[PDB]
Amino acid sequence: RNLFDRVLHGQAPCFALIARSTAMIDVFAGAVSYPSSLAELPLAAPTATGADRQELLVMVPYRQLHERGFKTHDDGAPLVAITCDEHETVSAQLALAAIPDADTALGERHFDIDDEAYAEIVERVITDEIGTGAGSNFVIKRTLEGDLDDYSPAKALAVFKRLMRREVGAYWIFVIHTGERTFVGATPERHLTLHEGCATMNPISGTYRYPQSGPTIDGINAFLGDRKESDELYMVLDEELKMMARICPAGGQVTGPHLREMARLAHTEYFIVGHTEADVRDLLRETMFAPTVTGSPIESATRVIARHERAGRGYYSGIAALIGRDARGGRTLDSAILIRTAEIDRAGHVRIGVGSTLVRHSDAVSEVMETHAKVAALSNAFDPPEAGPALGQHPSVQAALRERNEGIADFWFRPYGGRQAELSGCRALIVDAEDHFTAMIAQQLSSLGLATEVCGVHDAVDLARYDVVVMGPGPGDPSDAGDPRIARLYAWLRHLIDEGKPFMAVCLSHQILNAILGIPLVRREVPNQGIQVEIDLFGQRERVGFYNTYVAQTVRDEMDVDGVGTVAISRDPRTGEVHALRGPTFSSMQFHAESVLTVDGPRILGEAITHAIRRE
Amino acid sequence: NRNLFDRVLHGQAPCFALIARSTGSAGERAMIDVFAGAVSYPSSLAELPLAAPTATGADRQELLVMVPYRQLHERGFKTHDDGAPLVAITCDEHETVSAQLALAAIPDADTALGERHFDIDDEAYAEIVERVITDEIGTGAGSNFVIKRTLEGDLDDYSPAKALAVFKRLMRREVGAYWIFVIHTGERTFVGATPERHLTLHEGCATMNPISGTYRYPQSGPTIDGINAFLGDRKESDELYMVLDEELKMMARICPAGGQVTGPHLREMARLAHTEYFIVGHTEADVRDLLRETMFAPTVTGSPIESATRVIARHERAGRGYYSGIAALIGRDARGGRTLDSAILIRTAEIDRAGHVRIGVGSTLVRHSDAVSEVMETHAKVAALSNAFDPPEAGPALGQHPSVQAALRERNEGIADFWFRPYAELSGCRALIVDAEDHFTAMIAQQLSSLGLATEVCGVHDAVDLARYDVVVMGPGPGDPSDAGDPRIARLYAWLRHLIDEGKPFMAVCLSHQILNAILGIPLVRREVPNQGIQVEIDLFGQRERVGFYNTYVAQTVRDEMDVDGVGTVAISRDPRTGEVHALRGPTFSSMQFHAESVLTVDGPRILGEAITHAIR
Repeated sequence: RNLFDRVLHGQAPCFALIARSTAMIDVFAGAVSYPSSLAELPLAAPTATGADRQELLVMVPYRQLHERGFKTHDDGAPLVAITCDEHETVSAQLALAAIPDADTALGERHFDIDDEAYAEIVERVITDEIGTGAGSNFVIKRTLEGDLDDYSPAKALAVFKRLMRREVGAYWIFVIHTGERTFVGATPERHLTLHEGCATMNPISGTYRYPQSGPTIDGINAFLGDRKESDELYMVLDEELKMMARICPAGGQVTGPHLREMARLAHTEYFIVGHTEADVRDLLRETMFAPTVTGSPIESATRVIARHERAGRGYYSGIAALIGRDARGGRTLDSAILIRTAEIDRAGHVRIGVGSTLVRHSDAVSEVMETHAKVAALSNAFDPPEAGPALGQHPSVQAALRERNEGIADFWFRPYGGRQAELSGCRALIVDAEDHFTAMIAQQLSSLGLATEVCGVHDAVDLARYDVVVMGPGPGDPSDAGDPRIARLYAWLRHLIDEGKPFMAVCLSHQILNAILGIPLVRREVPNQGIQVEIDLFGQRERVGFYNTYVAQTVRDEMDVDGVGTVAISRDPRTGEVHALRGPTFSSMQFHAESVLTVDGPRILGEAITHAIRRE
Repeated sequence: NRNLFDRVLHGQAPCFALIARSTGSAGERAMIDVFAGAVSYPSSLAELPLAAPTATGADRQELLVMVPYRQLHERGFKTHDDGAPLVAITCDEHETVSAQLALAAIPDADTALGERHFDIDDEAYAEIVERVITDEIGTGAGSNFVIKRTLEGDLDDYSPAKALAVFKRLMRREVGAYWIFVIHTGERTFVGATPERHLTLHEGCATMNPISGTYRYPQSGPTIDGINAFLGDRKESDELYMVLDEELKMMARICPAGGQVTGPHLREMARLAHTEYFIVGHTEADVRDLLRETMFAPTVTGSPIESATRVIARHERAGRGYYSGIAALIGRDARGGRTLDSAILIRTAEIDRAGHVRIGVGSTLVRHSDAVSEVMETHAKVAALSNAFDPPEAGPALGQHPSVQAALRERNEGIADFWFRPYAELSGCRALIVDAEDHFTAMIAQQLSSLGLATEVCGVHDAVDLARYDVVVMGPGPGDPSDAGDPRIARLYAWLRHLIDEGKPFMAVCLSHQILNAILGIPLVRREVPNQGIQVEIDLFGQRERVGFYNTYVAQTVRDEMDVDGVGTVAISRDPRTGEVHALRGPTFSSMQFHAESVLTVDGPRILGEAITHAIR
């Protein structure tokens, strides 16, 4: 209404939209005010209007710690109060509906620290401080920076709209505009909460990113089983209880692991609750800065943050605080930790603090790879995540994919137009023993320049037409004369030996050749089922694909055969398994030269044919 | 207009399909194809109702066809024949809506899946799988094989409204799939998000597209290094290459000059990635012959294809219906050339008129496969659809499930109970705490107070009348206990010397306990590794206790006991391995290196109770 639509139209000089899970969103406007200290936050005398109401919104910078005597850096960053003169409530459905979208890009998006220098400072802290007894865990930050096109609050609004749609689950999602600065974020964590004397801190313990299909009751339980990461958790709770004990004299009470569910990720949470009577101003001052964004112990964390960060923190790890009164006049506080948040200028310069929480068991690269990762929430709001090539197109991913093709055949990756010896012009018969690999052998013999016809085992052919015959692969046991297909292969092979026709036999056919020449066939203890093996093929090492269940087996590297003559045997000498024969008019192979698993198959077939055909 | 989609949305299309296809060109506005026409059941692939070829000048779609697994008789291969028919839906109407607008418009529906179970259970399936791995693969029958079981369930008051609802959820969750669809016939509805295409044909050019591997992104995120590690892994080139070889075989029979492989390429999803290869070649065959001769990708049958079919018939007890079959979109380009886009029917529900759901899941088996691993994997595979029927955000809950409540409540088992709780000689009795500047003191105080002690706190350098108190507690604080140079530490020495000299009962803790050690002459050292909030089980004077340590320094001694001038026999509790001292017990006093108060200590209040009690004598 008049506030929201005067906010959006630009006639509100100073404002905030804050959206909370208590679905409505809160809109505020008033005087921007820069108090001298927390003591001087502009708070009226307590009164009861009869309605709940908000008195001011406050941004507490990390500097403010001087108030407690703790060492800091001066960012020039002041204490900021926005009186809530006006406060209206929207419905998020219609509010999102209005959106003045703009080029919400970010020029020169670079880090303060950068991965080489940041890893050094982090290492120094893990080894010189944590490892030295300075403290149990610590939060160390760098700033990502970038420059905004055209600029103005109209841009902060757009980023707020996108944050509202996707990061559904954060504690506060907001845009806050002073005159001299803007803030946009979606913070997951509350700082402190005060309702009728009762104070609440609320640290987040863990995060369960749901897998591809959906969040199961078993995936969540698996995640919750694994209790092998009890580290920071308990130092943080102790440190939180310490903080509560200074604020609530009677103590704190933890209520623990509660599950916080969101569209994509589930958090684990603890609440810590206690009774206090202290002024809000004292509550903030003494509660300056949740252990989860500083360290434990707090003072020492402060000391190490000062003795290892080159910069100030501006408002990173600080507090956005909504101070008010219930309808009965009792004091109220709702407050959120300022992380996952951009601080912007009129000048147009955006800064986002990102921290890493360091324990002794944490190593620097692993967490630096979380510097960019945790930044995904905001990063996907200065230029959304789908406009740009997928990670499948990063040159490294491309390289790794390509490396996969290194061991294997390169013929099949080549386009037709991967054609090119004395073989060019010659003609070959392939006798098909009923294996679909034959078309593949044929395509390869073709590429060497052979015109390559295929018949079946029972066909009548004129051998005189062909320069070579190839006896092919097929199913079955080569010792099984009972199968007429196998019997006919014996006949073929006896004939080709008799006539001295050059030939090449392969898998089954090669086994049958062995049996004919009198080398025994056996069956492997374990069948080969598409393995590449490096073998010694007659003096040259070759990597070839095996699919055989059966194999010829001999102790002999060579033999004279009665009718035939001298046959060279290539075999694994450890097992006697025969890989290839070379005879006077022929050559043979147990392996599939044509498999995707073979290297230089076309050449292997080439060499075999060439040898079979040499005898002229 | 959207006339058709509106018709679908309001229950006014007796036969329709929505199919959301990858094949558009990554344009930056995903489109859903919507179809309506006559359903017919041709008696064979030959007899699919296809016009004589013509060119209308626009690309155009003619038939949508569902080929059941049974259809393998057409190639002479054995199947369990359940008689699922061949379904042809003429594409009389074909419009195109935007997925963004489409999804907004589909209403949600309660699509709970009742009496949900696997037709063959986990124990029976593990047997079948073992038999296949051992008797078939191990024996030479073939390199890999796909064996299937079926998830079954019931939808109350079924109608297309519900299928649309499941389709919508699937569109939200499963972007990356090759086809996401709902196909509705009067007699059956199909809903799925299949990852794999079967075959496509564009200008004479045939493509198959097997998926090789899967990379589940680890919580939290996917990285250029995790992906590259996974790609580098290659420690099981198993079915990958048998599958390619088999795919090249298949292509050779329809593309006479052979296929060419391209890839692998990365196929990305919201939380997972697949590796995929393309295989392409030129064909001239009729689409009817292309389907018949490409009946059933190796990736859902096995290799070699025909023995896979034989093995499947042997070991699956039933038919497959449409599981591992093909949904085919047959059409013509603008010039009249033939077109085919088609998807393998896995990850898909077949719903009947009465609302009975069936979902086939397979396991790919190689020689090194493990039956049990693969049974459990089938539960994983079906989660996508299972959740598209029964979302977690729907079922009021997601963590209020008593199993989740239990696992949450397990975490608090090891740790302190006092701090999770709201607000005896030791009874009424009075204690001073000297605060060495540690925020733990408020906590120690709250614990002493709960034992009934009225507990005042002063600082070092304050002046006090000891007579007012029953015990003095010398508290924790920062610093090196060997460092006299710090005035705070010096004053703690003076306190402790005084309390020993006067014999005032006292209890010293962390820093103060270290200073007590130094006074009594036991040496202090600095640990090789500082304790930084660890719970340790120690032997505290005969009783085992679990306590929280935060110390950087520690006393260390080989002695279990010692006599000292000022007061007599001090008992030392220490780790008998290392000599690190945990506690002292003297005549006038007691002390502890650990934080009885920490959230990391088990029965803290009792432990300090026992210490105070002992100090007083």
